[PDB]
Amino acid sequence: QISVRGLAGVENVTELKKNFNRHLHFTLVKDRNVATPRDYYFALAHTVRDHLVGRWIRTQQHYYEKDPKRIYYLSLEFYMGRTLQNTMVNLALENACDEATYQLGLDMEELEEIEEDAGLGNGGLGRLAACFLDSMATLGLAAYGYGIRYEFGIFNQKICGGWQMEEADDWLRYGNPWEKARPEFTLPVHFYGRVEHTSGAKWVDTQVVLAMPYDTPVPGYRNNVVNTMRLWSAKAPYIQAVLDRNLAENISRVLYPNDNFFEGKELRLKQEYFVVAATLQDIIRRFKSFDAFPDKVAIQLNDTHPSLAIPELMRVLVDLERLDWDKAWEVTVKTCAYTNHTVIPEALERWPVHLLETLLPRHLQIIYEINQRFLNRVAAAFPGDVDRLRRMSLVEEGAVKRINMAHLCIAGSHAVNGVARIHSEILKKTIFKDFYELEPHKFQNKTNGITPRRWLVLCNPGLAEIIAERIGEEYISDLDQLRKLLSYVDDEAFIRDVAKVKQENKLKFAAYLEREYVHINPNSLFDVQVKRIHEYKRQLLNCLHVITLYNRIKKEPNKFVVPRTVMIGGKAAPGYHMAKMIIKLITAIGDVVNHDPVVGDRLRVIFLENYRVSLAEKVIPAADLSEQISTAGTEASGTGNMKFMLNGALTIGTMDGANVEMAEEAGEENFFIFGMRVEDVDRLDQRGYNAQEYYDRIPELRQIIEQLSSGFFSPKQPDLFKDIVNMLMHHDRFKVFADYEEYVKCQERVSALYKNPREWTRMVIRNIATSGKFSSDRTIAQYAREIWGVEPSR
Amino acid sequence: QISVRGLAGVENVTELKKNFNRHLHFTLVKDRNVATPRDYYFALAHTVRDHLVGRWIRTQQHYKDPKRIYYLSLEFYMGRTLQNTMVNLALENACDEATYQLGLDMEELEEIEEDAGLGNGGLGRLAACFLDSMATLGLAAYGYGIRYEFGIFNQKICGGWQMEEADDWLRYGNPWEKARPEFTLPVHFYGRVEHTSQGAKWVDTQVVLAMPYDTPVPGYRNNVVNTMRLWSAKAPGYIQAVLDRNLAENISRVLYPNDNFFEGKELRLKQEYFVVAATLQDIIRRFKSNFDAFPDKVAIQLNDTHPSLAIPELMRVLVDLERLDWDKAWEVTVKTCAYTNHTVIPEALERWPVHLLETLLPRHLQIIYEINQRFLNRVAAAFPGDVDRLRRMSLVEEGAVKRINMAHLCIAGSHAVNGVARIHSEILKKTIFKDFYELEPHKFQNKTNGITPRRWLVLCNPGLAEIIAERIGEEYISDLDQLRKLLSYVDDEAFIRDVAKVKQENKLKFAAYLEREYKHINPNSLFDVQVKRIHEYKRQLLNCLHVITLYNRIKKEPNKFVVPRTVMIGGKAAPGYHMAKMIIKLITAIGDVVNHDPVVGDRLRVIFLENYRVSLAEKVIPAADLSEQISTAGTEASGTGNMKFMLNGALTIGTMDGANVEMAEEAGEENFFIFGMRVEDVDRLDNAQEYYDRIPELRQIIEQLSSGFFSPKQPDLFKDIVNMLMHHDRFKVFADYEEYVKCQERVSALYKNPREWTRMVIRNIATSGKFSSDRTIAQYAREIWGVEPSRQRLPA
Ligand SMILES: O=C(CN1C(=O)[C@@H](NC(=O)c2cc3cc(Cl)sc3[nH]2)Cc2ccccc21)NCCO
Ligand SMILES: O=C(CN1C(=O)[C@@H](NC(=O)c2cc3cc(Cl)sc3[nH]2)Cc2ccccc21)NCCO
Ligand SMILES: *Cc1c(COP(=O)(O)O)cnc(C)c1O
Ligand SMILES: *Cc1c(COP(=O)(O)O)cnc(C)c1O
Repeated sequence: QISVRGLAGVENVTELKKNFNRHLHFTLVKDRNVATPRDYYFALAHTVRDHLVGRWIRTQQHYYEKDPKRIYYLSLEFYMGRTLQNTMVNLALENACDEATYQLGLDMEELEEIEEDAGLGNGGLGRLAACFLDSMATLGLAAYGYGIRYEFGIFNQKICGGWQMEEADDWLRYGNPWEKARPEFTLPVHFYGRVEHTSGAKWVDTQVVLAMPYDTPVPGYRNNVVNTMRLWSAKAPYIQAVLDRNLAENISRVLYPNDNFFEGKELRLKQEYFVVAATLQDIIRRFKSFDAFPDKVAIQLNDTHPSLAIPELMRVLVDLERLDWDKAWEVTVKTCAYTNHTVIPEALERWPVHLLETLLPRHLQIIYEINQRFLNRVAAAFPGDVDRLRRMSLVEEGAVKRINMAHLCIAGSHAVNGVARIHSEILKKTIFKDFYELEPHKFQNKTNGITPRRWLVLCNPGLAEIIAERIGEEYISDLDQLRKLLSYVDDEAFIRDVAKVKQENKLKFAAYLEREYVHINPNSLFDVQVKRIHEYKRQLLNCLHVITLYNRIKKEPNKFVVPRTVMIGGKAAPGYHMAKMIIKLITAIGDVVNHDPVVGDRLRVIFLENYRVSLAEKVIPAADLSEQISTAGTEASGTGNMKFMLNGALTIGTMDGANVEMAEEAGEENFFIFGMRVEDVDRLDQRGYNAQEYYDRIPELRQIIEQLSSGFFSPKQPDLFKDIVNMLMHHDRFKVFADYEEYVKCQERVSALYKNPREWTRMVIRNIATSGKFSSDRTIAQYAREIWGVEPSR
Repeated sequence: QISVRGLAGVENVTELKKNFNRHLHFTLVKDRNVATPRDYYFALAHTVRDHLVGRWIRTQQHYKDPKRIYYLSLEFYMGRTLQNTMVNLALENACDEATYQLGLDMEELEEIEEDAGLGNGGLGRLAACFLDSMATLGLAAYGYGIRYEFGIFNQKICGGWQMEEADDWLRYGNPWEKARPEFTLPVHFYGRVEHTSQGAKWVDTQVVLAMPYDTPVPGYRNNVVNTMRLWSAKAPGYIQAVLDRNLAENISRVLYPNDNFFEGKELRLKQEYFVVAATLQDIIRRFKSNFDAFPDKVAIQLNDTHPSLAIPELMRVLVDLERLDWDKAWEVTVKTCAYTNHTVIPEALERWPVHLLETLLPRHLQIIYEINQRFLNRVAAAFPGDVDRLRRMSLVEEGAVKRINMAHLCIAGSHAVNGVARIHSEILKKTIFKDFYELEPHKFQNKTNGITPRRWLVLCNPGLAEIIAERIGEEYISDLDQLRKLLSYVDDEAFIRDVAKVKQENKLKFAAYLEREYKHINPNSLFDVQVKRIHEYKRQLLNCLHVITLYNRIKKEPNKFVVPRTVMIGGKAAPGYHMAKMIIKLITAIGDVVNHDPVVGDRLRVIFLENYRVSLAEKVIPAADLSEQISTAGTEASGTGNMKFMLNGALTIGTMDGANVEMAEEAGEENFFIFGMRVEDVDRLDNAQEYYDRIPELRQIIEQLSSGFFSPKQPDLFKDIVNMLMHHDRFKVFADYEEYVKCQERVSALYKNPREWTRMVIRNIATSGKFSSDRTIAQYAREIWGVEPSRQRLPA
């Protein structure tokens, strides 16, 4: 039907159909009168994966021959989501498969709903790695993503009685047709033991866990390129001994549900080394099949989680390859680069020295050696600056001596980058200021991006098409060509069509909620905040605005208000008490608002259950207003924001992370910017933040806190939200009250624009047209030329 | 090359090569450039697997609405699946040609496949032969069991000692299983019994999911493909909660390596209820797709007492869930269930402590006591005033620990009870189940064990199969009684030559196997083979006494000629069993002296065959000259290894125990090396000292064992063997020693007469027909299940 999804030729369609029935017969062992809806998905899944094989083999054989420099994106997280539709898109098979399945009497989009999400990530950091994998393939880069095959991904969230309930994400339950086990490359990973020193060093008496690789294809956009994601699963090398094999194998069991937080879990450390040791061993093998090592190898560290790659490569070159220290260290630093994702201090990985001593004795030794030579450098550039040394040291002082993994990374990386312009500048000026003064050349910016395949062509084919009608399809892998749409801001047809595709998407998401769960008003402003639940994200600020909306209606029931459906989605860390309370608050607001006869259709507040990649694909194309309301200086970049912008939502936001650059690309008159700037946060910090001042001064704010505290939103348990109130009044690091007045005033302005369909749509066009910079193709190109030292090719 | 393996039709060969390359490419993602032998096995496995699916779908659709037979077993000792599949679909020759043209040795590919070693020994191997026979006899038969992640331990010999390694048989994936997610079921554990307005309900339980995997069971050239359904366990701070999922999933992780023993392990009971609860749920769903007709549509065969919980579980579903009255439900249950016993050894009997059942299965314990009361009321009615009889028949045993006897349970709830060999089925009626036979004589039957002539002849001994078919055709494969036509060829010069030719060929193949995988044996020696699980009752120790006697006799008379022997002993010991582990090390310790004495050289060799399993049996058994089957009379219920040796052309030295009796009967006692005490004779003792003093040769050997002749660095190592043989031998080894050695002299005397050795072998092979599992299954079908076997073909 839709030209962007390619051709459905007669002979090509008949092939798909024969191979569909073939797979149902031989692969799934079924007839047409016994086959389950899952069986049909799998037959199509296999039908599509057959088309990947040839190119995959050829792609990797092409790299062997050209022998380009190899990019290894090292990450504990790959938030991949579904694979079927994405594969069909990248290979231009979508229409021909849709027709094939229709002819056979099946709804392909219903079949697509059976695939489990590869939810191997927590949030932004993890989905960035997934977007990167897409872009690196589309740009022809010799790139491999290296990670862990968690048996269980991010927990599946159930909302029970208004509360978050965690259940296991058993994604591999029915099989993974999109992975290929490669047991020929099973490798030993070592733990514990001790270190002998001889006339070199020798790591002896270790416990072994095998690492078994599973390869998953990464198709580039219509370029016949198929790269690889390699994920390692833990494998053990009378009766109790056999069951005790579980302990070693628990290393790859489950993804740690920690978004932006650190705890020194020993199992976490084992995971990070597991991935590091196996990957690096695999990298060296491929290299041999070391002066030229950094000419042929780039290792990108996605946060400090794989920071162990620094001493581990030092361990291999020195202890096993018998290289001199200084030479191994030149090679190591030229190889590794580090991407920082957050300035929040509780997220910073600082491992107890004791824990590293027992588990990785040799690595501890090397860390201490790296630290001495590095501080000898700091002492030489800044002689007598004693306090600089203790600040820049990898070893932290205390009743628990710790290793600062970030400091390890900066010392062992030739490139250190932030994720948005403002965040990268924050690193030079504050958190890494000492490091910036020592080696300013190391410090870069690489503003995040999102893939316009999954986040436009895949999730919003209707928008992709109306754009295609005007400028062709070249934009899909050259997103800057969206600026051509500026010439259409006064086009009556395009204005009609943009509005039309939005309503259509809003209708589809409304059907999804009805079918799977709730009735939402299709004729209301879709107000959406989806992301992880954190204080810094300030879902709680959204909450105060929603209650403001509610109280304003109660104060003047007859007064028209632009009807809104307020949607908030996101998972809370299972151990995050405040985040769990925040989810409970949102549902409890909904309990009162959604049932008050006076309100009715004017205001609905719903918590979107189990926010994940496949849900993002559904809800973001249906959003009108994108909530991006972090307190300035807290959100390093954001990527959810870029998705909303590309899918036709207007943004209400602070001047934080990539919101700054989004406002710059679209012009600040097409953006609903509000609140404190970073400077204003410092002004409050230096003077001391008193939220009681705001309380005593703002009557509407006063009303809500008394509602919260007295029990208006928890009648059966009036005590319920006391921790939220006490925090907001006396321990708010995130100054929710300081931005309340500007937020509510700025939301009034949003409602004013919505009352005017035409000027809402024209502002929408101005956003879509200038989202081009926020393609991950742009991001990867900068990484490649500025850090990796390779040239992309489409 | 050979006729018995079918046609290598040019068109099949072309399509076989095409699908091989296709699978290598699409399924395996490989080129001939980076493909290993393992890739090549899997490419073939998939190619052959494809030929099963059409038949498999059409078979299960065909199931006419016949009565369905459900063989329930904790063990299915299947072995490998590639060759067996090709034989039954008549594709062996076509695939040998296909891989040849592709530059590959098909037999080298077959060696990659791991055994499905989901069994300990005979019991589990029996289930496997039974599935094959039931498919070949066209019965709507399902095998139900557990998918152990780790089968029977892989055995390595280190320092002459048994090492145990985990049988990670699933490591590279199993092409021969098909997961069936739509049929995942909840199995419940622990919880409590509460009482509602309408009956009892089992609530507040812990749930473990049961995930079914189906394996195709092809019939020999009849287009029938049945199913073995094997259940895998699946779970329904946060991190620890996810990790703790391992606990439920541990239920299906490992096969208990107990063979002749009962361990009251709680994890074992969980395994038993796991398979039973899921199976019965499955059975009832297919029945629904009135319970008076349940027995005419369902037969549940209980392989030993391991699945005995099926009795209270069927009662539970019928009463608590389906709401039938107790009496009617009980009628359905007894008419549906039948019990097979496999041993009389007291330590093997399952006797679960009442305390354990109460906690894990509180509702089943209630139902057990209710069954017991109604059963004992019955006993009291038939034999009024026999109080002792009541305590002896009760499902509940008194003592410091109250226990439920599962065998008493099975008989009470079964309409048929059978032993596995004529002699054993009789001793059941006369001793261990004497009282139950007196109450219900109609229930007690015999079903002599069998082995499949496909796997145990056409597959493992194709050369033998071929020379046989050259005389009588291929009809014998699924009609083994036709082997009696070979009796006519007993004076035939060509057949005598051919039988000898194929045996020497098999001996050369095994001698190459040993040199390749583990290195030397002399191919021109008598192959004296004892392979089976290691245990006192089996008497590997009697073999050791003969071996040492043979060694001492050559050292006393060095110039005297002796018929050269290669004595091979193979088998696994139970990892707890200290005495069985000592036996294995004693066998290697002997070997260590005898194999390095320059005066002996190639004249006598003693070797321990490492890692005996189904795939190894298929190698050594075709090569054996002498089958050792030397169990103390009364202890081996039937045996099955004995039958394999007979069909493959080995002579048998054995006691009149188990199926040895019927083997000798079929062939004629002239054609068998019978020795030692019969059952009657054993019942006249249970003093080994009497033998030691009267027999000077026996004396010398026991002086060598204790004084440290076979263990120099460890002088007292075998003190426990000496002490047990002298004082605590339950299996009177010393009592049969004398007859054993003399009978072994008559083995050697015949061997030095090659024509007469071979003629007797002919008489053995030709009368092995009865010991086909097709004969066993026909009987089960007719005499227990009430179904008619058919060798009728299905279309296409
Ligand atoms: O080497 C194998 C052989 N093998 C496959 O490669 C396996 N193939 C794939 O999983 C696979 C194939 C393709 C093509 C892709 Cl494109 S992604 C992908 N994955 C099929 C299979 C089935 C049963 C047993 C083994 C296999 N397996 C190791 C598994 O632990
Ligand atoms: O390559 C595959 C394809 N595959 C099957 O083999 C496929 N079917 C079988 O395992 C299978 C097929 C047949 C035919 C038989 Cl006859 S026995 C048997 N088993 C089911 C499946 C489901 C989900 C993902 C992949 C598969 N799997 C390797 C495991 O990742
Ligand atoms: C993009 C994405 C995130 C990150 O969104 P932010 O608003 O930038 O925090 C988190 N979760 C999912 C499922 C995503 O797709
Ligand atoms: C048949 C067989 C057995 C049973 O042999 P017996 O001598 O009757 O105990 C045990 N293990 C394997 C592998 C077999 O094939």
